[PDB]
Amino acid sequence: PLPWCPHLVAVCPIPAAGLDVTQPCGDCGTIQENWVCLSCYQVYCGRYINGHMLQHHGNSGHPLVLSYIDLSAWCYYCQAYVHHQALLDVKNIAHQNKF
Ligand SMILES: Cn1c(CCC(=O)O)nc2ccccc2c1=O
Ligand SMILES: [Zn+2]
Ligand SMILES: [Zn+2]
Ligand SMILES: [Zn+2]
Repeated sequence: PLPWCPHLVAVCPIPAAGLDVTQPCGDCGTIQENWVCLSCYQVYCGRYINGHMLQHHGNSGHPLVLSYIDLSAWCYYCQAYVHHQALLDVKNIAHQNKF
């Protein structure tokens, strides 16, 4: 992945409620291929399901999303995966919840 991107500034603090990696898509309710938005922590499905996270990006402009499949972070603007220390806390919380 990229070691940095200009949208890391939009990554917001993790809710003290934590993350639920089994949370369904906020629109369609699918349990498959969900992502969590690292700005507002809404959960929506991936491109290969119903594309609700891509829709959320288009309607919010929020840049960076974390996969509940493999804990990768995608930036929609840079069209790349990104990893940086600003993402370690959220990845690690997600990992602890998942495994
Ligand atoms: C990994 N990835 C993703 C991940 C997030 C998603 O599934 O909503 N979204 C894309 C959207 C348009 C074009 C490409 C991608 C892409 O390669
Ligand atoms: Zn959906
Ligand atoms: Zn968002
Ligand atoms: Zn970016």
